[PDB]
This record gives sequence, structure tokens and C-alpha cells, in this order.
Amino acid sequence: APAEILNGKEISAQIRARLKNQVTQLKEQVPGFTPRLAILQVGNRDDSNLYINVKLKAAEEIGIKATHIKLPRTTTESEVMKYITSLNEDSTVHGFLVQLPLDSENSINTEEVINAIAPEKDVDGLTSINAGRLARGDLNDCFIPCTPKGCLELIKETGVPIAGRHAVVVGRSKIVGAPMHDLLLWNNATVTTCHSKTAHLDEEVNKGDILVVATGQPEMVKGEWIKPGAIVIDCGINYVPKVVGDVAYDEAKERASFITPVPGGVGPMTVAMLMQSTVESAKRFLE
Amino acid sequence: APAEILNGKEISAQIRARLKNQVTQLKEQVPGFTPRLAILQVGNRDDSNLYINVKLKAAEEIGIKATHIKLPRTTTESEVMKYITSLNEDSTVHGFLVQLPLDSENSINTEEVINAIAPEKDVDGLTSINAGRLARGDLNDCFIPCTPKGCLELIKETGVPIAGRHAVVVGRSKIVGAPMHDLLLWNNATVTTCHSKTAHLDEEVNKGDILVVATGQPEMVKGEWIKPGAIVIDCGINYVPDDKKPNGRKVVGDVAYDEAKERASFITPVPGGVGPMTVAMLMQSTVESAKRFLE
Ligand SMILES: NC(=O)c1ccc[n+]([C@@H]2O[C@H](COP(=O)([O-])OP(=O)(O)OC[C@H]3O[C@@H](n4cnc5c(N)ncnc54)[C@H](OP(=O)(O)O)[C@@H]3O)[C@@H](O)[C@H]2O)c1
Ligand SMILES: NC(=O)c1ccc[n+]([C@@H]2O[C@H](COP(=O)([O-])OP(=O)(O)OC[C@H]3O[C@@H](n4cnc5c(N)ncnc54)[C@H](OP(=O)(O)O)[C@@H]3O)[C@@H](O)[C@H]2O)c1
Ligand SMILES: Nc1nc2c(c(=O)[nH]1)N1C(=O)N(c3ccc(C(=O)N[C@@H](CCC(=O)O)C(=O)O)cc3)C[C@H]1CN2
Repeated sequence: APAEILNGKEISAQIRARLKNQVTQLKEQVPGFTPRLAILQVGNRDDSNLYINVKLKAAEEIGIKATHIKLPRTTTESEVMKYITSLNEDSTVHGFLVQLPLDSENSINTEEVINAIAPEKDVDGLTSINAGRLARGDLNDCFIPCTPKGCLELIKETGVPIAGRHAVVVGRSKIVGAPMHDLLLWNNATVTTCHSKTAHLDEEVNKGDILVVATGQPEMVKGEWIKPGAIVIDCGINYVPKVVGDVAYDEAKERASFITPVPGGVGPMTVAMLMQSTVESAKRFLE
Repeated sequence: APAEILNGKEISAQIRARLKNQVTQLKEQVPGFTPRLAILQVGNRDDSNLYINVKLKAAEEIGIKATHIKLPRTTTESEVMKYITSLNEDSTVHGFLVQLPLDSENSINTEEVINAIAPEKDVDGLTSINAGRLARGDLNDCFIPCTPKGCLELIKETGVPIAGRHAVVVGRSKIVGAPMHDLLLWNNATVTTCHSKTAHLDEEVNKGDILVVATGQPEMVKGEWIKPGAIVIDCGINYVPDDKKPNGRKVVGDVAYDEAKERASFITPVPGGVGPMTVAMLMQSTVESAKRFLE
């Protein structure tokens, strides 16, 4: 009766080992060349501090040079833009991202900041240029946001093809839900996107051969709602009376065929995909 | 109940009259100000010439200043790009579009040309930057491609709110299907997108309280498939020969209209439905661009 456990910790480790071998070979082929990632943080949130360290540690194990720039809570939009512009022009820097959410005492427009990022270095894939390419089916030449990229990879580890399947995405955020739809749609699923104004959410979820939940409501998607045999991808990271997903795992694992645990599921794959995007940016720059 | 007929010909006429009144008032409020559209053509295709005249005539009736720049077939990519760049920088020009397809004797990359358009003037809404803004929820100020804009307007003329309805889009094209999803999603429908690899397309369509079909397969979506009470938006323009018609051809939609009209509550006929909304929507987008510039 248990669903097969998609082990994001093992799978991300396989990916990071592969990338390390890729990165080793670029240094042997072009000695002294170093792929380089930069992460720009605003404020000092404890969760952002933790997530940034995980990105930095994965990078340094692969042989990527990872720079961390922490700006204080007093920072303004103009200052943030000056750094974006400097990283744009610093040719030693192949990929960079702005960690979200921004922790400033001033108003800052997240979209204007992200959209100043040079699209060739937009490893998080959150620029409108990259979003627009993904949303319209032009996957040849954009970055894809790291969380949905990781989710797509996890779905593929099942061996079950996506084409013609009815997939359901619960959530439509810029970072996960909306690009998750687009990735599923352009891999030929029939995709239903749900959100907070969706009526009869249970009956929608029950149609999902593929289910990707990204809502930030702890365990809200019950196991009864899960289609028997579904692939369940749980993007949730919620702290409770302990970390739980957006899916009620214990009840969902009896119904699903493949499921992502929390932690050890989507989380470590998000970082592996960031590193993959960083190495692609470094490879394209060598031309 | 036979379905209420959404008359695109009347509704587009109401919109064009209203925009004219809007445009008159902006000139009286801010004297000297002239909303301005530019259309850039390459070559001399007969269909493009016809479509451009219709756009220009609608614009001049509204009081929009409409510039037509027709470049010869000998034109190169570099020349086309130089014009795009000049219209980008010409501050008197609020909206512009490149009419497609381009008719040149030289190779020209249509995607690179379109994507050089400044996103703030992209009234046809096809740039990647504008598509991305629409796709991720920035409907306050992005441009919307004219066909799905027209579809959204027609849905609203019913008075039936969109929020929490299950909507179905059959088709995912850059021109119609994909931007149609985004409009529906950001008006709080739960949206299911279908395409050529969708299995059991009939049973998907049957879940649609709102249905927007844009496939180019004549009458493929049968009336049986339609959910009782649905709003049916038919984007199809498919020609079938017919000697009983003045010009020897009939137009049918992507929906089997006669069988679908018994099941739906509101439906768009073909012709006279989505089609005549097209140009009015370009003009509406042009005035939005002019209004934002006035600030
Ligand atoms: N593992 C990773 O790498 C990773 C990355 C990013 C985020 N996350 C985690 O994933 C979760 C969500 O992330 P996010 O960035 O996508 O969040 P977000 O921006 O807060 O958006 C959450 C989405 O869930 C929808 N939602 C909320 N309540 C709902 C309900 N009752 N029924 C249906 N849908 C509902 C919202 O709809 P509306 O748009 O209508 O508000 C929204 O689209 C959080 O736990 C977050 O920590 C994980
Ligand atoms: N009145 C106007 O001004 C106006 C403007 C633009 C378009 N239109 C009309 O709208 C229609 C569609 O145009 P378009 O530009 O979207 O066409 P398109 O670019 O050819 O795309 C057609 C879409 O329909 C899908 N499709 C095709 N056969 C299907 C099937 N058997 N089952 C399900 N989906 C199927 C295709 O699937 P795949 O994604 O799998 O290829 C694709 O997504 C045409 O009749 C066109 O003339 C009207
Ligand atoms: N622009 C931007 N902002 C952002 C992200 C982003 O991509 N781009 N995000 C991440 O990196 N996040 C994340 C989440 C989890 C982890 C992570 O490694 N835990 C694992 C631990 C895995 C294990 O080793 O067992 C987990 O949740 O299970 C590592 C980064 C969250 C989100 C927050 N904000």
C-alpha cells in the first residue's frame, strides 16, 4: 500500500556529482576558468540566511565560485539596482540571483529589480523575458525557475511519461505555481491551475494523474483528494508543532504511486537546478 | 433555452464609439495631445494591405493619429530593426505594431524583430517581455493580444462573473490560446488548457463553465461536449465552399454552432462573434498606451 518515495536527497546528489564532473572538465579544457554564481540578499532573514548557505555549500562542492553579497535592511531600490547593474557588467560572473523575499524597511518593487537582471545571467528564471519565453513554449533559450525545474525532474524519475496526462497545479506564484503550469503544458500534459478562489478544490485535485502542490498552507491537500495512482509533488516547507509539506503525507502516500517527502523532496532539487542553470550560463559564456 | 447570442458586431461598435468619446475628452482636457499608433509593414501583401486599411480607418474615426510605414520587399533585417528602434525612441508614438507576416526577398528573423519592440508600445502584445508580464499577473498595465482581449470582453458582456468558474481553453498558441489562459487565470477562474495531445478532449470540454476554443479545426468541438449553461467563445475562422452564399464561401467556427447553441447560455456566432472585436481591441490597447504616457 505505500507509494514509492521520490528521494530528492539522493537524486540531487546524483545531479551534483554529475555537474562536479562537468565543472572539473571545463577547468581541464580551459585552465583557470571558474564558473561563478553571485547571490544578492537584502536584509538578514534567518530562513534566507539558511537557504543561501545551502546554495553556497552545493556550489563549492561542484567547483563553482559562489559570492554572497548581504545588504542591510536600510537599503533602497536605487542601491539594489546599482548592485544588479554591477553584476550585469562584471564579466567574471556568469549567473546571479536576488534571494526573496527582500527584507528592507523601504518599499522596493521586486519585479523592477528582478527585471533589471541581465537575462543571460538570470539563473532563477524570474525575469519577464524568461517567464515570457517559458509561458509561450520557447524552451530552447530561457532559464526555467529552479523549483519547477526540480519538480519536472522528480516527475521524470518515475519513468511515467507526461504527454496526455491530466496534471493539476495547486498554486500560481511567479516562483513556483505559474512556471510549473507552463513546464507541464509544454511537456504535453493537460494542465489545470488552482488557487485560493478555486471552488471545490478537492474534486479538482482528484482529477490529477500528476499533482504539484505549492500553496504554503500546512497539509491542506488531504489524501482522500488524491487520485489513486497519482504522482504527488509537494513543494511545501511549513513549520508546525517539525517540517511538513502542503500535502497530508501519511494519508496521501496510501493513495499515490509516487510522492515527494518533506523534507528531502523538492527542496534539495531546487538547489541542484540552480547549480545546473549556473553551469549552463558558464558554458554559454565560453562562446 | 436557446443561447443568448453575443453580437460582436454591435459590441465592437459600442466600444469604438466609446473610445472616440474618450479620445475627444483627452484632447479637451490636455490640449495639443494626440494619441498615436504606428503600423510598420514590410512588402506589399494584398491581405496585409487590406487589414492595415481597416486598422487605420478605425483609428482615424476614433481620433487616433495613425501612421503607416510601408517598406519595400528589398528591405533587410538591419533596416527593419532601425525603424523599430526609431519608433521605440519617437516619444510622440504611444503604440506600434509590426504587421505579419513580413514580405521581403531577404531572410528576416520575425522573432528578433518583434522582440526589439519596446514593451511599453507593444500594442499587439506579442513581445516575450509583455507575454511574461501577462503570464505572471500584471494586467493593470500590460498589453493583451487583441483576439484574447476581445474574448475576455465578450465573456464580461454576459454579466456572469468569472471568479471560481472552471474555464477551459482549447488551444495554447502565442496569438490566442496561451494569452487566453492568462487572462482567465488572472480573473480568478480555474483554468484547464487543452491541445492536440489532450486525451478525452470531449470530457475535458464538458467541465467548462467558460469555454474558449481556438484550434483551427472546423466545427470539431461538438454540441454534445458543451456543458449545459456554459459561455462558449469561438475564435475559429475556417472557410468552407458554399454556392448558397454571396461570395461562394461560408465561415464556420471551431465549434459546431447550431448544436452548441442549444446547450450553452451565451455563445459567439461565426462570423459576427470574436472577429469584429479584434480591431476595436487594438484601438483600446492604443488608448491605454496613450493614457499611461499622459502620466
Ligand atoms: N522547495 C522549494 O524550493 C520552495 C520554493 C519556493 C516556495 N516554497 C514553499 O512552497 C509553499 C508555497 O510557495 P510559493 O512561493 O508558491 O507561495 P505564495 O506566493 O505564498 O503563493 C501560494 C499560492 O497558493 C495558493 N493558495 C493559498 N491558499 C490556497 C487555498 N486555500 N486553496 C488553493 N490554493 C491556495 C495561492 O493562491 P492566490 O494566488 O489566489 O493567493 C497562491 O497562488 C510555501 O510553503 C513555501 O515555503 C518552496
Ligand atoms: N478573428 C481573428 O482575428 C483571429 C485571430 C487569430 C486567430 N484566429 C483564429 O483562431 C483559430 C486558432 O488560431 P491560432 O492562431 O490559435 O492557431 P494555431 O497557431 O494553429 O494553434 C492552434 C492550437 O489548437 C491546437 N489544436 C489543433 N488541433 C487540435 C485538436 N484536434 N484538439 C485540440 N487542440 C487542437 C493546437 O495544438 P498544439 O499546441 O498541440 O499544436 C494549437 O495549440 C483559427 O481559426 C484562427 O484563424 C482568429
Ligand atoms: N528568488 C528566490 N527566492 C527563493 C528561492 C529561490 O529559489 N529563489 N527559494 C529557495 O532556494 N528555497 C529553498 C528551499 C529549500 C532548500 C533546502 O535545501 N531544503 C531542503 C533540505 C533537503 C535535504 O538535504 O534533505 C528541504 O526543504 O527538504 C533550499 C532552498 C526556498 C525559496 C525561498 N526564496
